[PDB]
Amino acid sequence: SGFRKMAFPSGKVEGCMVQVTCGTTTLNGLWLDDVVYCPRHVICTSEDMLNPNYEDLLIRKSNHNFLVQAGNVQLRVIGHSMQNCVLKLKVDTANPKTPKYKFVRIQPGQTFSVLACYNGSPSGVYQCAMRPNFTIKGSFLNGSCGSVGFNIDYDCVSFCYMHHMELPTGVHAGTDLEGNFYGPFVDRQTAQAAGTDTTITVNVLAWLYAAVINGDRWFLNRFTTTLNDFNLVAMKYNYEPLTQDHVDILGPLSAQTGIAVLDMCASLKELLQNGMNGRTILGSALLEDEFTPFDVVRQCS
Amino acid sequence: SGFRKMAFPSGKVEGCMVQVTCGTTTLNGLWLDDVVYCPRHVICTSEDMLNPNYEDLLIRKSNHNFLVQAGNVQLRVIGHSMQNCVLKLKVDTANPKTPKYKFVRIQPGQTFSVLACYNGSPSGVYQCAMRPNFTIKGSFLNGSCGSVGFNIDYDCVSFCYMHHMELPTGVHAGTDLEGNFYGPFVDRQTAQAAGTDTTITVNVLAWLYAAVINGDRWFLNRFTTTLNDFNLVAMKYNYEPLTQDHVDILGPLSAQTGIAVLDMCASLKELLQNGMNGRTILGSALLEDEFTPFDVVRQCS
Ligand SMILES: *[C@](O)(C(N)=O)[C@H](CC1CCC1)NC(=O)[C@@H]1[C@@H]2[C@H](CN1C(=O)[C@@H](NC(=O)NC(C)(C)C)C(C)(C)C)C2(C)C
Ligand SMILES: *[C@](O)(C(N)=O)[C@H](CC1CCC1)NC(=O)[C@@H]1[C@@H]2[C@H](CN1C(=O)[C@@H](NC(=O)NC(C)(C)C)C(C)(C)C)C2(C)C
Repeated sequence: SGFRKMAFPSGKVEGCMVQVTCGTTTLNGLWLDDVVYCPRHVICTSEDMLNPNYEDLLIRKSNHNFLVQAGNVQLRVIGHSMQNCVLKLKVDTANPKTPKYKFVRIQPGQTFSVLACYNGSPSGVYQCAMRPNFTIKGSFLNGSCGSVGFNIDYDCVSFCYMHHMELPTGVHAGTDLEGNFYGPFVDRQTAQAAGTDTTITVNVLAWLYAAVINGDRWFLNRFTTTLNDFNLVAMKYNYEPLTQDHVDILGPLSAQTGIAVLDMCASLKELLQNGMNGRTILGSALLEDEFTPFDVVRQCS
Repeated sequence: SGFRKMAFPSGKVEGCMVQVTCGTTTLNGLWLDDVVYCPRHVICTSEDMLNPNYEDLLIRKSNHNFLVQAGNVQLRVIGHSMQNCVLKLKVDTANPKTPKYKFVRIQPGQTFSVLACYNGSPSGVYQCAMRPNFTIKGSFLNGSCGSVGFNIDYDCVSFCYMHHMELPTGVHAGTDLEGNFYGPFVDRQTAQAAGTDTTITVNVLAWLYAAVINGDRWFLNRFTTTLNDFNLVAMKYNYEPLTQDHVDILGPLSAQTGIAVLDMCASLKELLQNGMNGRTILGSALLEDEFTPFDVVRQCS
């Protein structure tokens, strides 16, 4: 009992973090078997990032221009190539701590754990959710680019995020492990806008179910709603519309509590129209939308 | 930029978690060099925990009654002993993954990372703060007893907490690694009350400094207060009194922002009296007190 924002154990990912230096900039790289993945703007100077031609900039670089360090251990670069926005450096040594892994591109509304690193050294771990506008609310200082996001499936690290850039108001953007940015962003230091963000409705409901499981039930009412009636309220407050697929995903939570999903949507309907009146739910005075239904069942197991 | 509740990398601790079963009860153990530390109530039946005589119960127990599993390999218990509330099972094998470690007893208001484990397998990691009433607000299901809290100062791991029991409203209690309970709690299934909790004032101020560093500064006013005058408002709102030691601790944050500590106390004095007017600070509608000044400097370095 008790509900906390909880990240996956970072052990398997810690052994894959290395330090990549090219000229001025030092950042983090991901060392899978004999390839080191890192953001491609490691080759840029501060002037380059205003309007970089990564093709011509990378041609200026050769293998010996890339300094790769796993702790105090120098890796020798025997090849370099660019995949979208990620630099792939071939090294002479296969990473012996390489876990079973996949490269996944997560969907908006899903969560993952971030291993924040600096100069190739892991610093901390925390949970983040891919916002509907394809940004994340993380914690990244100068030197944390190349830090990765991941999920764990019984021994299989599903890498899904690599950090590249910072947006106003603690907003962060990055790519998958194939170099494709999440959202409309480009790795260039020029004016870019993130889309209008929306609240992940199915995540709020799962978080409301987590509160009921932990004995926090003051928000439950006697009313009920339909899917069209609730979605009418939902888009008024910039919530994502709820689908029957979302209702099926909340099945295990609805079954454990005995509360129908349409019943819970009626309580969320009142919470949006009347506010929380200074009350708290699971220790929060706001409606939380960064817990997936899977995140709830994993803690309420 | 950005501020998140961030736990330490759990890799060094993951290699120390084993499974300890004694008949009906299964929980987690901490495998340091050739000793497995775990809560002593593992030897108890459900009837035993109502009023256990741990000296008599441990005498009735043999080595072969302790099932210790590290992954799929079972460890040979070659001895047992009781230190306060922790059972120390000496094993055949020295843990080859033993990191450099200390046993520390933390002070109230300090934070640590919890590696939540189940059946000896790490499940998640999150941050917790030792409340002034010597409890923590974690996430522990049945089978998570023996999960440990820790801090990383170096290559060195500072173990500080081991989970034992659950209190109402998601409240948890445990011991240090020497078996001494934090607070007035005993490992017996009988009526026990936690003390009235207070808000960690120095932690709230550090969190307000983190908001200013991240550009969230609406709560700042031009007023100021005395350390004596501020503690009279803090006493009304169940806040811990602020000392000159706390003011000196907040030095680095005060210097980075250019805001004197007593100027920040004036802003907090008004937030307590006037409320927060339905606005957020670092994405929170409540005042957060689970970030130490060290936690803030670590993320705002
Ligand atoms: C990483 O590469 C690193 N060294 O850790 C770095 C992290 C930031 C956080 C301070 C430096 N990422 C970048 O520097 C990234 C490289 C240049 C521009 N970057 C930015 O983060 C800029 N943000 C930005 O331009 N935002 C928009 C596009 C205007 C909305 C900063 C102004 C924060 C430096 C590029 C190619 C994106
Ligand atoms: C761990 O041992 C475990 N198996 O993971 C277990 C965790 C709890 C959470 C459900 C099982 N800890 C205990 O069972 C602990 C052993 C008996 C009593 N315990 C409790 O946690 C009880 N709490 C409690 O009695 N609280 C007071 C004292 C009434 C305020 C439960 C009622 C939660 C089982 C003991 C020795 C404390």
